[PDB]
Amino acid sequence: HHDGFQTVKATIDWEHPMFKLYEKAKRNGKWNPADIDFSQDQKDFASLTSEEKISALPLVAGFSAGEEALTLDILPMAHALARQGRLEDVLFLTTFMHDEAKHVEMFSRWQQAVGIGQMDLSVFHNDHYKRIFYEALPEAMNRLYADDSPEAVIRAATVYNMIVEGTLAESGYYTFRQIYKKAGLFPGLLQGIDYLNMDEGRHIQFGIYTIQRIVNEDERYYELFIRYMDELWPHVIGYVDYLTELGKRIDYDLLRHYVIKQFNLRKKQISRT
Amino acid sequence: HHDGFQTVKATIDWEHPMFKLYEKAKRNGKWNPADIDFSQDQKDFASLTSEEKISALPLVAGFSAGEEALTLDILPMAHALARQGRLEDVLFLTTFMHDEAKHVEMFSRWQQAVGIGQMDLSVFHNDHYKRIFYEALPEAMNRLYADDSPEAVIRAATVYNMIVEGTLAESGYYTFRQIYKKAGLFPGLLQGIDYLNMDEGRHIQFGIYTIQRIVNEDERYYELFIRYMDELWPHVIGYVDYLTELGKIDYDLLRHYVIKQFNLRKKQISRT
Ligand SMILES: CCCCCCCCCCCC(=O)O
Ligand SMILES: CCCCCCCCCCCC(=O)O
Ligand SMILES: [Fe+2]
Ligand SMILES: [Fe+2]
Ligand SMILES: [Fe+2]
Ligand SMILES: [Fe+2]
Ligand SMILES: [Mn+2]
Ligand SMILES: [Mn+2]
Repeated sequence: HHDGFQTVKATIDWEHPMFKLYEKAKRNGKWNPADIDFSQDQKDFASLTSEEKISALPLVAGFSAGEEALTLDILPMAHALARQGRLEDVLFLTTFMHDEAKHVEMFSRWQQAVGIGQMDLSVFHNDHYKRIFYEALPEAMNRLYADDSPEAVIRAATVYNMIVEGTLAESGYYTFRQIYKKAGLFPGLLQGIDYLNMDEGRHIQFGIYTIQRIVNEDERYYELFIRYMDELWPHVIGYVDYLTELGKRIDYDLLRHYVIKQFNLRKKQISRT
Repeated sequence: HHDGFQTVKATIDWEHPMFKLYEKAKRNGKWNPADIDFSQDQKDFASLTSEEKISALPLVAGFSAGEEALTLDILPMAHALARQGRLEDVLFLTTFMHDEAKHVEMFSRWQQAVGIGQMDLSVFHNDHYKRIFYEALPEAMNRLYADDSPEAVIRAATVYNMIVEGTLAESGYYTFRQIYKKAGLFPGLLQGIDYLNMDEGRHIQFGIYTIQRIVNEDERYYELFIRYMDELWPHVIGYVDYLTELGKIDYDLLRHYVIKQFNLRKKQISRT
């Protein structure tokens, strides 16, 4: 039941940082996956040999499931914040959810255009990927439906925004650029990564804001954050190591360093105070 | 746990009705309430006498809370359809939810701009309004977290889309355009309501699709639908009586429009 409603008793808190992020989202989130021209990606992918074709599919496999997972699995967080009456957070999170929807859309349109929609790409999800995306992500998020304690929220934001988005996805978009922008391939996909990467800059700020406002209330949660971050690293690097051993069948060692740098960069964006 | 992912094993169902609605929402849902100029609404409202001022507030009280409730209360529908694997529905529902947020945002900006933001407008929610918006809507939606049965999804769509949106809000925005476009008042608010009314045309199609695809399985659900509508009617009309009495403009035109809207919704679902 609703006790009452903030916009009948008062107003939106116009100064709230998440309301300010919501405003920037509507401003900067107008791109439409449907408007991306994929006709050259179609040609590029066709003129690839069968061996140069496989090279692209693992990254794509991780993005398409990842974004679909991201779209489904933000709903518990939106629910938990709404129940706590953090209305500006909810407003913003509508833009987050609809961004992820566009992310899933873009990757699927790409698959359709280049002619692999009928192909099952689950075979490039190794155990470590499954542990993050099939299991640890929805488990941490669905927890919020019955346990919205600071500890559960910090863990949801850590898995979702700091590890999946902030470490894995940031690194894979960097990687996709590294490899394909230089080879001059898949411009429609690269336009779409570009849009996606701008969206995700907002998503991470919500994750930082959420972890930090929980840390601010009790510095003991800073150690929970660092700990959960470290608990997921083995699967982060286990997914990375698997992708490397596939591509090795392109400086993998400067991609591996970027994943590590991203991981440590996220850590340093939360302070104990 | 995720069993797998549709866009790794296959693709989006590009021909699904809710994906087509999703595609349309993106095309047609670009408005930003931050861009509406409310400077004249401020002046108009200040030009009103104290008695004229309070004549506007109950309808605004109904709208602001209603859009707030609607933003919060679609989330369980998103979850339950997501849990059933209806990805294209979920994609659409992201545009539905972001629309409602813009709707709440608009009315709050209007209250801020005309200088009534500090004023608690709950006083204009009577017992019938509270029955619907504080209680029945959130009960119906939250049910879906533990009971996604046909009966539960029908009852959620019936209350959310068919009564709240399709009967009460449709009639309210009709009511407001009629009174204030004729008075030449609140041009920024009226512009936001035009935008809102376009959004909401997509929303009602999702609710029609949802209720009819379930009814299509079993015509026992058509009778469930009709009953859930009639169950809510005494509160719809009780709130309409409350506002008309407050006001006391052709009140009987407006009141008959609500009944029209309610019958209209009934007739958008067919037994087969
Ligand atoms: C050695 C490869 C380095 C790149 C690692 C990033 C892999 C992550 C793929 C994207 C997963 C996702 O967020 O959807
Ligand atoms: C004077 C006749 C009243 C017409 C119905 C007005 C109902 C207004 C409340 C709408 C709230 C909402 O569903 O967002
Ligand atoms: Fe994201
Ligand atoms: Fe391993
Ligand atoms: Fe709506
Ligand atoms: Fe009554
Ligand atoms: Mn994304
Ligand atoms: Mn609305």
